Amino acid sequence: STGSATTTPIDSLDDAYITPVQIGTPAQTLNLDFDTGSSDLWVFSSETTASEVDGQTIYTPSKSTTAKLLSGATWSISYGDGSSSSGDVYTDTVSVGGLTVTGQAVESAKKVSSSFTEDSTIDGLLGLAFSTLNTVSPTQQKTFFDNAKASLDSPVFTADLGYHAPGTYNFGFIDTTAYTGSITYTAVSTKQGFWEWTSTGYAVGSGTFKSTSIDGIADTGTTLLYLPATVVSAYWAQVSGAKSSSSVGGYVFPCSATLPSFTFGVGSARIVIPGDYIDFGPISTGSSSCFGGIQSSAGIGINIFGDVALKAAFVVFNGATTPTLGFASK
Repeated sequence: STGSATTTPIDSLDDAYITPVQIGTPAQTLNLDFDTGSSDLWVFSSETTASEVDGQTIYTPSKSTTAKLLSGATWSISYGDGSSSSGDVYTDTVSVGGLTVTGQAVESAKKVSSSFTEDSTIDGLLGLAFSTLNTVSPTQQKTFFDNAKASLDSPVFTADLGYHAPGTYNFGFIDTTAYTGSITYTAVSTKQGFWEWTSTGYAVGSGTFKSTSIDGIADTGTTLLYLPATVVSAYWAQVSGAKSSSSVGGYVFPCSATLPSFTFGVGSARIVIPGDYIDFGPISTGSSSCFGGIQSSAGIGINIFGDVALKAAFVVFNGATTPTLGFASK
């Protein structure tokens, strides 16, 4: 079997992508953030503390004829930006884009942190990293990908993220109409539980390609592209009004500038991010300063190929017993 779902940016800046998921019988449709950097499917629910719920849509397990409580199981997660949630665990039927898995662990939030409450467009998260990162205790639960792999026509999913526009997540097949050229595959290390790979180098604008290993993760759930400080310094040295701003927390530039492209290597292949993709947008409505889409990973401790990189490519997550990552231009 296969599935296909449209994913849409939550705002005009492409801060995050949401994809509708059907939970339960009859189906309750929630808009989840598909996150390749974690492995929990968690949702706002009838169990979430009422003063921490805004205008999110909630899962009510009691209204689902297929929900079963997972007795004694709890979970607890914090993310790279400090946000957090915790709760207990049901199994239920979960469908994305026509692809149905039964007995999927659906983690019911009893509490969420303030950033979650404030973001009305995100109803929860669907984690797509390796199931080693799942936070359910005492026994970890498999991700929607892992539970699906048995019935998938091929053990794969693709990310096709749009620049200011909807895109697609597909499970179980590769849509050859959706990119140009051929896909280049590169090895994944699962040692840390991420889609972790090694980029072969990079170039700024029309200058030279520098072969230097960049170990990074491909993360649909991070907005920006975070690279080592000396790589990021080399890009913005090509932008005359760009500086590092302590107050705003990164590289900013006049919204006026035309930014150079950035190229990253995947084996022998090159993926080119258009300069416009790296123009995040004004630091405030009406400002003449804009925020950069390429920032230092020095403070995070890991390089992150986030949405700014991924949306310039067609991305194949190959979840075979030895997994790989494929990149094609589109």
